[PDB]
Amino acid sequence: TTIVSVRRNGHVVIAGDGQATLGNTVMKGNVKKVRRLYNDKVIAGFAGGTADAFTLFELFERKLEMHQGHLVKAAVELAKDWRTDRMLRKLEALLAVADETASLIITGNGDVVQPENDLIAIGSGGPYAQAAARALLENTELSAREIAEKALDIAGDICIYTNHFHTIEELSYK
Amino acid sequence: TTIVSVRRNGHVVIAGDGQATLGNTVMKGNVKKVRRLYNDKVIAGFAGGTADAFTLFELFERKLEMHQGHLVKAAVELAKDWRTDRMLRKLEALLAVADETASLIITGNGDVVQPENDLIAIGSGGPYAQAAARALLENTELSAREIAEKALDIAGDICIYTNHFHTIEELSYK
Amino acid sequence: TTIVSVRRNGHVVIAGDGQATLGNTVMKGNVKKVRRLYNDKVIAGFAGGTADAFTLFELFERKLEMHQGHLVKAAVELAKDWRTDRMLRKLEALLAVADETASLIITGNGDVVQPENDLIAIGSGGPYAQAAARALLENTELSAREIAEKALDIAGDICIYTNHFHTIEELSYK
Amino acid sequence: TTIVSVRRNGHVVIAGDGQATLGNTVMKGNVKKVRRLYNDKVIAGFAGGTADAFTLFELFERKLEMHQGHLVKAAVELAKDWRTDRMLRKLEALLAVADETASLIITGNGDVVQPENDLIAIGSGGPYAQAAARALLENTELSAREIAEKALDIAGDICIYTNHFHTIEELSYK
Amino acid sequence: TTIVSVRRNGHVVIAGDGQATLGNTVMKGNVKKVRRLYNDKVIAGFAGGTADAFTLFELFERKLEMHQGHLVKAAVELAKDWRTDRMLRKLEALLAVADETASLIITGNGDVVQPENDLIAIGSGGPYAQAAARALLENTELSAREIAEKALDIAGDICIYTNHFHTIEELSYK
Amino acid sequence: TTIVSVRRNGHVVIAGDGQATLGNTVMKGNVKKVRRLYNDKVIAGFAGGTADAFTLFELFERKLEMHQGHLVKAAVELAKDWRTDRMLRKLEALLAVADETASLIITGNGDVVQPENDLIAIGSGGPYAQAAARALLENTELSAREIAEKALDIAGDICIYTNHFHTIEELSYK
Amino acid sequence: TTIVSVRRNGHVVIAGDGQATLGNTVMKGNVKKVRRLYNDKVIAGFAGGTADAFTLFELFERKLEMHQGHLVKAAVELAKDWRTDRMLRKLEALLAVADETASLIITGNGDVVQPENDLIAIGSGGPYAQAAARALLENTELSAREIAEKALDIAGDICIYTNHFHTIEELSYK
Amino acid sequence: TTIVSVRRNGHVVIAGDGQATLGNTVMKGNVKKVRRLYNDKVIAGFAGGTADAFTLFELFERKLEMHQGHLVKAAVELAKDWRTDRMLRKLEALLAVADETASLIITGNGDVVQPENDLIAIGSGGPYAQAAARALLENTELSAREIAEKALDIAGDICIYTNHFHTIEELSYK
Amino acid sequence: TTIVSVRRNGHVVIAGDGQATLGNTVMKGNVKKVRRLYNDKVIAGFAGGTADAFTLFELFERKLEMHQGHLVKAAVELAKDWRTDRMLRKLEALLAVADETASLIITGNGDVVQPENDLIAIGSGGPYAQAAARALLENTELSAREIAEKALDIAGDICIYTNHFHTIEELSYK
Amino acid sequence: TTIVSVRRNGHVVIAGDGQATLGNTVMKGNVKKVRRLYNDKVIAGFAGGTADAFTLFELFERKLEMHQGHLVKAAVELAKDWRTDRMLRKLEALLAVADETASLIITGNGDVVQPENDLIAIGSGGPYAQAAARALLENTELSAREIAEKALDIAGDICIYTNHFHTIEELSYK
Amino acid sequence: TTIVSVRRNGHVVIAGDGQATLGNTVMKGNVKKVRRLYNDKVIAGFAGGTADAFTLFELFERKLEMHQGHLVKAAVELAKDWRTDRMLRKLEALLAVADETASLIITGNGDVVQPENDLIAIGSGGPYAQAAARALLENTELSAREIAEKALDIAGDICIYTNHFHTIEELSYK
Repeated sequence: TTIVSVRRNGHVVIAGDGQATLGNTVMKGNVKKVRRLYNDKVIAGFAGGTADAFTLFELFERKLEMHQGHLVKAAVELAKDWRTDRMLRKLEALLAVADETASLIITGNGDVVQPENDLIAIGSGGPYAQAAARALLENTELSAREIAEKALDIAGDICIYTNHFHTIEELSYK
Repeated sequence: TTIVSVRRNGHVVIAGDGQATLGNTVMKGNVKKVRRLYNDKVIAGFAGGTADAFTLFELFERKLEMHQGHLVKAAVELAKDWRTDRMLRKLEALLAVADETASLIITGNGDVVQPENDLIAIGSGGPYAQAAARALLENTELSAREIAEKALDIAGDICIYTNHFHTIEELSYK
Repeated sequence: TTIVSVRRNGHVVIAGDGQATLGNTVMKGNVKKVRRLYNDKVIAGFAGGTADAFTLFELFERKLEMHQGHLVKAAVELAKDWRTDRMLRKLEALLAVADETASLIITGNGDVVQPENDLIAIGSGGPYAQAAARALLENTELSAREIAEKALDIAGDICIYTNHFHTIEELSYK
Repeated sequence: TTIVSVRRNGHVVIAGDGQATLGNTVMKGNVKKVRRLYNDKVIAGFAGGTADAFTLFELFERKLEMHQGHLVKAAVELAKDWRTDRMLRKLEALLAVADETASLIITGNGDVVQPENDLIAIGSGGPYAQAAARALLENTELSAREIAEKALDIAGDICIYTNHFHTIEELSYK
Repeated sequence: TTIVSVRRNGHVVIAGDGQATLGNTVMKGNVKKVRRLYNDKVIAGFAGGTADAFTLFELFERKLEMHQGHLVKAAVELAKDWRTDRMLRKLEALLAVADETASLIITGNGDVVQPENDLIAIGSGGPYAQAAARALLENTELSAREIAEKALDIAGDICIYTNHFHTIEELSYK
Repeated sequence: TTIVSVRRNGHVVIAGDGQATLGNTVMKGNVKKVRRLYNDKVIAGFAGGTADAFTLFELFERKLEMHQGHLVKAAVELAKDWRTDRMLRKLEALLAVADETASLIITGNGDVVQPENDLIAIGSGGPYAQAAARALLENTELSAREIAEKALDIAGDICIYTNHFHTIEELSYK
Repeated sequence: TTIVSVRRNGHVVIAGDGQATLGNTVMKGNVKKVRRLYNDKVIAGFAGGTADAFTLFELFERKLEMHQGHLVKAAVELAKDWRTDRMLRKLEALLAVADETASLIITGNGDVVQPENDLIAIGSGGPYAQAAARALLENTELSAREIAEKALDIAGDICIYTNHFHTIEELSYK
Repeated sequence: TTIVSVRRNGHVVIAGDGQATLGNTVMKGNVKKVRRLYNDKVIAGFAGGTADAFTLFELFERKLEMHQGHLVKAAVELAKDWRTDRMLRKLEALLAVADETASLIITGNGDVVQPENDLIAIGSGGPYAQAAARALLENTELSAREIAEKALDIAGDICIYTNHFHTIEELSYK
Repeated sequence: TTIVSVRRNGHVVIAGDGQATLGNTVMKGNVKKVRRLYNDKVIAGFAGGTADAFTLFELFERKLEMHQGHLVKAAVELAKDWRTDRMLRKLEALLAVADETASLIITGNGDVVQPENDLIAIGSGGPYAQAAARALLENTELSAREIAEKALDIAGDICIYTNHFHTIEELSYK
Repeated sequence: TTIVSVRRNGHVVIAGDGQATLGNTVMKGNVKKVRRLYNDKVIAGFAGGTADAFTLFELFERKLEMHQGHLVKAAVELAKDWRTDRMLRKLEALLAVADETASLIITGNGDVVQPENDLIAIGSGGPYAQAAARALLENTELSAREIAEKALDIAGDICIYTNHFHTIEELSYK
Repeated sequence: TTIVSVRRNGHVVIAGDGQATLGNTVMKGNVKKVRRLYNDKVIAGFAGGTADAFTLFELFERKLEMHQGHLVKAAVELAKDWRTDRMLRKLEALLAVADETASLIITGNGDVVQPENDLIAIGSGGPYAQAAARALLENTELSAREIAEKALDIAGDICIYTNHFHTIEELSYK
């Protein structure tokens, strides 16, 4: 699995592969690891079980309602309940979410992280995508969609757990 | 890795993928796992280190010279020296070879095997290819090349260690 | 265990083996892993404990009555209660169900999935059946019953946990 | 794998299945686990790698030549060299051999064993065959071939690593 | 441990050994692994801790009272509570039970199973008894008590964890 | 396996069981673990592979020839070559031997041991036999044969790897 | 550790970091993982113990002398001896080497590999460098030295086992 | 991660690195592991999840308000609730805090500790920083800011989990 | 164990602790881990078995004789024979040696290393000593003897395997 | 860690070291592992986490209040709750406590133990202190304080996890 | 096992227990772990297999002959061959030896050690004996025989693997 997020020129995107591996075999190649949330004001992705993310994303929208859509404060309340609750602690996934404000990662250890330049790359292929996206972001004028697309394809050629099926959700705020 | 061999209507083929995995990373995608031997009278493939096969294939040609190209007897002398020699015992690979006579597998345990109907499928994706090749060979009139081609593509979609780069060497005897 | 579902030409079927393994021994070879539900409007299968499926199937009929037989919405409510309830969370099985509308998989992680082309293949032999059913569905005009039948036989030859005892429930809607 | 030996009414037989398992997959179903040795005066079988047995059986014939075909003394010299030699110690297999004199087992630990009533049952399904063969030998007048045949089929129904492909080598001495 | 159940000519029996092993030593040789239940209308046996079975058997009689002695439906409610309850999930045992209606196995995974011909063989020696009982049942007219007795003695000679102390509870319904 | 040696009133004996275990299965119950050596002047037993002892006992007779039947000095030369030779080092067994002079144990570590009161008890059941033989030797006037017999039967009831088949070789010197 | 090789516009380079980690500690930061060979006609790098590479590189020069500097044939003879010799088999390292002809990887499994486009990236940070170098090579006109330099710095920011100390050996052939 | 605190000449400081590691990769290099609390009268740092510290820090300010800013008594009440609460027990972090009164460590085991000389060094690189800060504090007149600065840089050169991004909060009381 | 080497102002020193640990026990506290070599022109230390170093140091003096006292070239010939010889390969130790020319480390992997600034710190406490010696060498004018002394004492307070018994051999060249 | 208790001539003492080890490093050398309880009528020590003991000691004083200071009966109620409560069961420590009545040990297994002569020695170095304290107690007239002091210093020289920092609490009752 | 060596007032002794444990069982209680060597000029003991020591002690006498009885130089040549030879490397034991010159330990790692004050204590009970012998040697005028005797008895009371059977070899030189 690989998921990438890039932010440039008033645009931010999240892209991810569709591969679902079981042991050494491919279970499903068209998985939708990216979706929109909170009245399509937020984009998010996940690396892990599909139901585990749908549970976390739904609660994340409830934390946004309590905090009026504030991304960072809702992300900490989600990470707080995630490590806390005995039921949520069992969940195993790597969340990625972003809005016009900023991009950040969420984890089951309770750690909330905003990468340098708001460049997120997670999953088994994440480090590979981060090395490609860091190269284009500094040496090209390409739009964030073009970077996340080409970076994800490079990670699929490298990572055996990632494929070239793609799903993207751009957000323009300019 | 996946390699397939099919024999039908006076034709026999060997096909294999080009993927070379290192851990969870793709090292090389265009590997040539198939080649010809003994004045292009024999086709063969291998699953494992490239050099380990080049050593075994060279000696296999010499065993053919001593036995005047007899495939079965040369394969046993290769399997005999393979398990015996302290040098060759360190080699780890799965050989596949065929001629107009018959198809058979060779292993580092010394085991020489001719599959039912001379249908070989080896590598990490081998069982997946055997399941598809078995379905077409009984339910279709397709030529051995068409079966090995479609079977290898299905194994690449399933096996994470197999890709869709292909190399084939057909042998027509009619 | 292996279970297959195919949909073609107004017909959809579910087929599964009868093998029940205990460690390295065969406990029972004639297990009925397929049955009908909801006034015989729905066919379903299961890989796992017999009682765990009978509990999930009965509740699944309940969810269908609340949703007037809607397959997708009832499957979500079942996956919702499955992950949620402390009693149901202990259950371990892989459900497969289909109607004239569509085919989909249900899991104990809460994940509801509809495969490409509505081709389901689950159990320890599932990937082997998917490889064979994928080959026939694209390369032959065979009916969905003939594909699930031949595919399950190939999976039994390959998988050691699968046998050739078969149970099928076709549904014709045309 | 399962192999059985029965001796009755001047007749002795060795029967074994053809299944070759790789992990949870069936690699080959028609394996010949039984053969004849020393001018067809001796029958033998093996559970393990095919070449490991071909090496041990060849040397066993040489031990018979030095001891003029004496089964027991040659079996001890084989078991002596087997545990002794650094090359032979790496071999892993379970040998079964018999002649008109007596039946006995040979192992890689150096242990030579002649079962009660000269009833051998080895392999992963061996104990299952021994329980069936013990039942018929005491409660029926069936010939040793009929017992080994029916016993091996019962072991294939129970053991997942054993199948119903059969190979037999009877020896009549009366 | 070994337990056997046979059904023939209007008779059904359950037999089991008395051996209780602790590591490599025999703790007790006269254990009663068989008993009667529900007004002596039901016979049952268990492989595992003695108290774990006495707990399961008592609840099984309560499930029979709720279901008016129906064997199958009460067995599923027992298997349902067994996997469900946090206290019952800790229990580790293999139940065997039968009445004039049918014989079936119960497990801690929630799996309810009725073997072919209602022939049950469980415990460490179970597969050995199943191979002997299958031989006599097809090749002899022996009564179910005679088969379970001789089959259990064969399993005790083979299994090191089984002994020849025996306890039986026959049920005649004709 | 269990082997016992007792010396009393001018008499010394060696007794051992016949059980040969393979995993959790009984391979052979009538094994002869006791025999005579050096013109019936010496009695000996072994716990381990049959052939491994026949090799060590043969060489032990040769060490007796060089030392004119001296038990202790020949036992050290055997223990010396046992740990030294690369061939003999692979042997795994526990030897027990005695004559009119004294009783002692020999091991593959090279250790030669004479127990207190020349009471030997080896094998998986050895400690159990030593506990019973120690009780009778101090609290009864029973002859060494009666002690080794009753002690070995008690070890067979306790040890699962030991059975009640017995083989004895007494030596009277008075 | 990270090492990169790039070939463009008649130029080829090999670059690597200087970090040497011991557990969670940095042992040395200025390690020279790159050097020249065969009269400065060949450049090479290594990931692993420093002396393990100095031994392999010395023998690699000798293989070049026997083959008159042929890179591919000498690399196979090195990989052949590497897996073969009992002394060389103990060595653990990942070699990278290139000349004006082509670039290729060598491994202790005997596997010789030439990556797509002759782009090598090995070490714990190798996949990260490959994702960055793949991005620049397709989207920029930068020289091979500029790509390997920027790619190695990105891998040092990501990999914890890689640092920004650099050593490079360019080869111009035009 | 590494965090250091030094107190000298009426001044006390807390310094920490910005590295955030995920497995063997760097997630974020500019993490702010140091901040001020209680109307900027208190400085504190944390090693662990960002949100877990923000929760503990907020509660720590609460305990300070109940105890009128007393550092020691508030730290005990925080350590008391930390071990006690089922929610807070799940939190995993290492807190460091100091004021003009004294410096002390807090842990999830409930242990409150004041180091010798009020020298705190925590995180994976903590012992390395303590070794360097101990050397300068005794052998130099450097101010506490200069010691924590140079000590944290040395820990980043050694620890692979620590980097040279720095955040400091000095407190002057004189 | 800890050993330190420092070079300053025409002076170079080697210091090491005397602790010898066996498991969790102190075997000897006054071990001399430092000594002089080659007519007192060279100082050296070792971390490991006492005899293993005495063998390597003796041969190192012979390599100096062949190379006329050249430190670097003799160290490579020692590292060459160390990994090569089957006898020397079994030795396990970490050597440290220095003369007026330069300081360097030698290892059993064959790796010869000269640290930055010729600062050596090895043993279980080596990294702790390097952290303290690095702090004083840059922030103080202290002589190399004073640095190695204070650094080794700090490593003994931290490392549990290091104590405060000291042995030093200075070399003045100015 | 090491803790010692000695009782002589109307005096009883408890002494313990200050070392706190983390892996192979010393975390803190001045730990106070000894303290007084119940109006300074009781002395106690602990080996383990500091907070775990402060929890157990506080509850132990409450058990003394319910039992009017009776040492033994309060120790059993503490050991009873310790094994019982799900929260206290997680605690890991070795308690030592004494009064004018008697000395005894308490454990997390629920075991209450009073050593011979009321001589307690616990911790990783406990057995070493017990061997020294047993020597002086029988062969010298030294007071209990002198024995616990010299015994603890001997354990610190031997145990690597124990140091020479000491804390003592004597109780005189005469 | 426990072995002690003490040197005082022109006398030196070596004492050891007779216990030989197999798992949780006592194999032999009267083992002689102490003996004399080199014309009764040297005393020695061993912890480990009896024959492993007899081989090492024999070669140790040969090293003494080559070095004219020099204890230290012969001990290094023994430790050199011990780690070196492929045969001797397999031996596992802890040697203790002393003469009028000095006492020292020898190990299979090649480490030669002379304890402080020439006080050796090895075996599983060694540290317990060292703590008792250290107490008496400083606080009493007792002779070395009295110290080793009382120290070994205390170690047998503490260590479960040590008993009170004793063997001593004193050497007087005055």
